[PDB]
Formats: sequence, structure tokens, C-alpha cells
Amino acid sequence: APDTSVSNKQNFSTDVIYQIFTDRFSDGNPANNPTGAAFDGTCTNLRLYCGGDWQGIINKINDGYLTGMGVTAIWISQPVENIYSIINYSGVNNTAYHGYWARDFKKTNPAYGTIADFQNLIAAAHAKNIKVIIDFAPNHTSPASSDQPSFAENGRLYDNGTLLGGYTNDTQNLFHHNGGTDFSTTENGIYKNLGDLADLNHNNSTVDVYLKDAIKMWLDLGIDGIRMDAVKHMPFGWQKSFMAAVNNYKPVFTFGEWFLGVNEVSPENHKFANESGMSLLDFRFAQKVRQVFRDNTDNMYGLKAMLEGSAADYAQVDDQVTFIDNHDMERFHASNANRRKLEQALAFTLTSRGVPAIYYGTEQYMSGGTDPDNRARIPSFSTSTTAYQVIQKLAPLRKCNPAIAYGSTQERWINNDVLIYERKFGSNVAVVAVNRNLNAPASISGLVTSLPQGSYNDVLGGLLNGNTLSVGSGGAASNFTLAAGGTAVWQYTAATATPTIGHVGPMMAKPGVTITIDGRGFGSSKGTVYFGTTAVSGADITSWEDTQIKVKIPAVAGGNYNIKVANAAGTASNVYDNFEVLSGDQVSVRFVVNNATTALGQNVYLTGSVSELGNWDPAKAIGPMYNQVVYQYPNWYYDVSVPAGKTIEFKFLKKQGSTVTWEGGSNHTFTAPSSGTATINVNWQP
Ligand SMILES: OC[C@H]1O[C@H](O[C@H]2[C@H](O)[C@@H](O)[C@@H](O)O[C@@H]2CO)[C@H](O)[C@@H](O)[C@@H]1O
Ligand SMILES: OC[C@H]1O[C@H](O[C@H]2[C@H](O)[C@@H](O)[C@@H](O)O[C@@H]2CO)[C@H](O)[C@@H](O)[C@@H]1O
Ligand SMILES: OC[C@H]1O[C@H](O[C@H]2[C@H](O)[C@@H](O)[C@@H](O)O[C@@H]2CO)[C@H](O)[C@@H](O)[C@@H]1O
Ligand SMILES: [Ca+2]
Ligand SMILES: [Ca+2]
Repeated sequence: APDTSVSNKQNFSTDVIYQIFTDRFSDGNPANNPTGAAFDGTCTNLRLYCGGDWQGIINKINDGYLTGMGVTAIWISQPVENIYSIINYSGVNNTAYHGYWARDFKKTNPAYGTIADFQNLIAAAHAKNIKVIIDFAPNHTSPASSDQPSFAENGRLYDNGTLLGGYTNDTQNLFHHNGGTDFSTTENGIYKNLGDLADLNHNNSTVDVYLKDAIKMWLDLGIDGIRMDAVKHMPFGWQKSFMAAVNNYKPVFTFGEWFLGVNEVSPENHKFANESGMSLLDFRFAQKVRQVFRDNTDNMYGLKAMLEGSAADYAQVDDQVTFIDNHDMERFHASNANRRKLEQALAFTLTSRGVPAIYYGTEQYMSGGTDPDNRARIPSFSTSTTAYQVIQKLAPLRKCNPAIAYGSTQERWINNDVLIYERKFGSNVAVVAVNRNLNAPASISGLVTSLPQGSYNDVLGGLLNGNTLSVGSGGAASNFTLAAGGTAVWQYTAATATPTIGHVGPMMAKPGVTITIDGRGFGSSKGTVYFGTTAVSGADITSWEDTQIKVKIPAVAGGNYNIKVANAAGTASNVYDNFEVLSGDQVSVRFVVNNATTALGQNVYLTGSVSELGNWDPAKAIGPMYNQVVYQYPNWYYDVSVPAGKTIEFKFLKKQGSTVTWEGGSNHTFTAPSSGTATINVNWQP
């Protein structure tokens, strides 16, 4: 099938996501609605259930609402069984309508539906070419109080109705018993509770295995992607081990939530996105779009910087999920603000790099502050708004114009208020002009593009006051005026004659797994795929088309590789880098080193005998290690993903800048478990 097909669970770049809060979309089946003091059919009390379900979702899909808009994927609330307790948070009653308070991951939330409802959901969606994504939140169970076992459901965890354990008297130690985090350090928000939420302990085998098994069920249910909650609050290594489990079974596009504040830029965030096996919600894009188009606290120059920098910081920028708002911020649209801002920001996001996500009700200009305020019931299914039409006109271009889905980004004109960018992929080009100034037009002269000579109509049809464009020879545009609040899109498409790789997924897996290579100009006859210098052809290439290739990863040694393709005639493609070949199935192991005392600005790292550990390369060492919560300095710890059942040799080191100090003696040695987790404790050899 082509790259754009609904069946492509590895690439969401040509798609447009619609983020839905199940409870607040549509109640197609009142019968499953909760009753009593947990329900509010008026949905005036934003903390109880309003009754939205899967059925309601099916209904909107079938009656043309989402399809009419151009949406091609839907992202919904965590489907698992939540707690039933109404929780009084100082006079206010709170229900689990949000689905973030899990009690059993192998069961559904009856307020949303039955498994059969779920299966119908996927069916209906699929039938209409819409992919399905679900939230997944393995960091915790529910709000619990260690000495007030009667409070809520005491963070109890079940396994398909079977009681695993509770927060009080946690002998098995399923949970963390370290107190609450003050979000002070990365280490602090990982090993402590998020408020009163029962913190799961990924280091306990039971927990480890339970979670890995739970996600398979859903995978077996046919989901197209997973949205991970609180990735920044769980151990990185465990998460990488989780990714491996998914990818080594049934790979699906996975993205996590790692909140970034205004003007915040984190290297940890980059690294996670680059090596964990999942991509992230592009908080950096979001924050910056808001400042520029909404709060007006930065200008075009700032957008431009975020664009060029992110491109450099993320190994796979096109896998970052963009948006303008979501359930964790106030609605972009403000009561009394000019709608044109929300419109401009939608246009922008839609034609920009990444995977655009639209928060339900945006197209309806919903207003609302922070939680619970940004979680109201969509008040209407009108296709008549300007926003609905914007999406409707742009969304489809992600499928038909590869420049938009996979192209580079390039600034071609700019000032404080204006920004003209060019996207390019093969013989495809898209040019976008935005004039944030709602009061002043701009004189546009000196514009050069890669567009062929000719005239171009605004793809928006003038909806946002766009205009036509006249490109002369040399792609130089003739002078024009860009109306105040003006937005225009122009484009050029044509066949690509040379193999050009636009995307790869999954990006990390063991040999034998089939990966997906999307692009253009691959031709129709099988060619060759290169993993590094190793060539793959024939049978192992399970399928080959012009825009997509499916191939089994050869049994090469664990590591990082570049991928490349060559057509049947031997013409080679561009290189796609950063593919990680695992050394085998993975397990999560806690490494602990005793008495490794450092000096300031000097940390301990870990390295060893396998690719998962850097292969003795200090530039690729794991770390820096943690040292405050679980184990206190001078003891250091760290949760690492390693090849299951393999015998491994390792050593700790002290780095400072790029200046290294090795532990003395001989490598330590250990054999990873076949499954479950383990804890290796040793002392620093001087
Ligand atoms: O002529 C190519 C030139 O076009 C754009 O420069 C603009 C500039 O952004 C505007 O602020 C204004 O000064 O007009 C210039 C065109 O004369 C690209 O930004 C620039 O890099 C490029 O060289
Ligand atoms: O908190 C992590 C911190 O640990 C290391 O610093 C040690 C320092 O070397 C010791 O002499 C002692 O004063 O305790 C510090 C930890 O609290 C790393 O040197 C440092 O970079 C790192 O942030
Ligand atoms: O370079 C591969 C080599 O790396 C490690 O050797 C360290 C050694 O442990 C240190 O004491 C120090 O002398 O630097 C060596 C790196 O050149 C592993 O110990 C070793 O097995 C491996 O071959
Ligand atoms: Ca219902
Ligand atoms: Ca945690």
C-alpha cells in the first residue's frame, strides 16, 4: 500500500490528528452513563461525567463531521478501567472522567464502552480511513493515601479483575514509598509521587511484566498508535525497554508527553526523543506559536529560530507532534480575541513540519482556562465555521503534497510580523505566507522560491485574504501586498524520478522485524536496501512500491545505522540516519555502583560490551547516573535497557566535559534476565 494509506501504523506525518476527551465529545449511548453523583448530563460541572462515549465517536465519524474536516486520525482518552470512587477534593467532587486514574489495564472503562464497543470503534474508524490512537499512562494507578486506606480505592491495582495490591501495606512493593515530588530535579519527579497518585515501581518484575502484557492486548485490538503519559516521570531505560517490547511485537507510532514551559529548551528532552524509541509532543513548537500568534510576546524572528533549532535538535523532527493547545493549557482562543489568530495558527501548524494534532472544539472557537475549564463539551457540529474550512482545505495537502509531510523548511522572507516559508521534498514545493499583523499590510518584494515559472492561486481560495502569486524565471516572485492578517499557500507538485526517502519506522528494533520506508520515486520493481554497508534484497524485502517499502531488519550487530535504498536500476537514495538495531529483546536492569566519589561537574556513567551500553565508547556512555532518591551519593544508580539473557561486561567511568576517568581493575560481569527486571550492585574499582 502507499505511504498515505490508513494501514500505515508507522507514519503519521501525512495525517492530521483530532484529540478527543471521550467524555466530552458525544454521548451516543446514554445507557452506559454513570448515575447519581458522578454524572451531570448538563455537563455544567466539569469534574463529573458528562456521558461521552465510543458510540458517540462512531456516530460523528459516520455522519461526516470528522471526515468532512479532513481529519485522518483520532486520539482518545485512556480506554482502561478507572476507579469508581467519587473523590472529594476539599468540597469538590471529582470523577475519573479523564481516564488518568487506572485500576486495571486489561479492562475497559464501562462509561466509555465494552470491548465490543471498542472493536466497533476501530472498525468504523478504519472503514473511513481514520487511524486510532490511545492514551496510555503506566506511571501510576490512582490517588492514594498510605494511611487512609479508605481514601479512594487506595491506588489498588488489578490484573483482569484479579487484585494485585494496594498502596497501604505494600509488601510486594509494587509502588514507590518515597513521598511526593517537588518537581525539583528530574530524579525527584521520577521516583516520587505525582501529588497523591500511586507511583508505580517499574523495577518490580510484576509491574514490569504486567504492563508489557497489558499493552499487547490493546495492540491486538488494532490500535494505530500510543500516546504516553508522563514520560518525564518514569525511568528512561524502563521506557526504552517498553518501546522495545512494542516494536519487537507489533510496532506502532508512539509519542510521549514531556511538558516544556515558555522559552524552555531542554537537552534531556532532546535526548529522550532521540534515543528512547518514541517521539514527543512538540511543546517547544506550541509555546513559541502561542507567544507569536496569541500572546504576542515574541516575533517572527523567534518562530524562525524555533524552526531552525528544532530541526537541528531532533534527529527526527518530522515525528514530533505539533499543536496550539491541548488539555494542559488554556484554549488558544480567548473570548474577546480576533478569531484570525486562531485561524492563522491553525494554518501554520497544518503546513509545518511534524504531526499536527488538533484539540477537539478548536474549529468551534472554544474558549476556556486551565483544567477543568479547557475540558468542556463541544457545543456544536457546525461545518460552517472559518476554522472548519481552514482545516478542510489544508489537511488534505499532507496526503497529496509530500513537501508538506516530509519536506525541509526554509525561511524565504521575513520581518517582525511576516513569515514566508518554503517546504520542499523532491519535485514538490509548498510556499506559505503569514502576516500576523492584523492592522497593517506588508510590501513583499525580493521573494525568491523554488516554484516553477507561472501563476499560482492561493490554495486557501482567499479564505484568509490570501492572493495569487506570480513567479518569473529564477523562481523570483513579483511584488505583491500581503494583507493584514493575510495567509496564503501556494504549491507545486510533480513526479519524483529518484528514490527519496521521507520517513522510517519504527526507528529501533531487533533483527527480523519489518520496518517501513516511506517516500517517493522508489519505482515498482524491487531494488536494494542498505543498513550501513549490508545489503538486503529479495525475499527479505516483503514489499516494494513507489512510495513505500517493507523490509526485515538483517541480523547485523547491535548499533546505529544509516539507511539507504537503491532502485532496480541501481540509483541510490538519500540517507536516513539514526536507526537503532537492538542486540535482542530487552530487559530493564538497575545498575548500582558503590562509593564512586566525584568532584564538582563530574559524574559517573556506565559503559560496556554491548551496543545498548555504548560498546565501550565513552562518548556513548549511559548517564549521568542518579544519586539522590533511590540510592544516596556516593552511591549511584540507573535503570538501563539491556539485551535479555545476555552475559555482559561493563564498567563505570567519571566524565567531565569530554575528559574521562576509568574505573580500575577488570570489567564487571553479569547476565541479564530472560524476562522481568534485576538489580546489579557493585563497588567502584579504583
Ligand atoms: O532576495 C532574497 C532574499 O529574500 C529574503 O530577504 C528579504 C527579507 O527577509 C525582507 O526583510 C526584506 O528585507 O526583503 C528581502 C528581500 O530583498 C530572504 O530572507 C533573504 O535571506 C534572501 O536573501
Ligand atoms: O546531584 C548530582 C551531582 O553529583 C555530583 O556532585 C557531587 C560532588 O562531586 C560531591 O563532591 C558532593 O559535593 O556531592 C555532589 C552531589 O550532591 C556531580 O559532581 C554533579 O555534577 C552532579 O550535579
Ligand atoms: O576500548 C575498548 C576497551 O574498553 C575498556 O577498556 C578500558 C579499560 O577498562 C580502562 O582501564 C582503560 O585503561 O581504558 C580502556 C579503554 O581503552 C574495556 O575494559 C575493555 O574490555 C575494552 O576492550
Ligand atoms: Ca454514554
Ligand atoms: Ca514515577
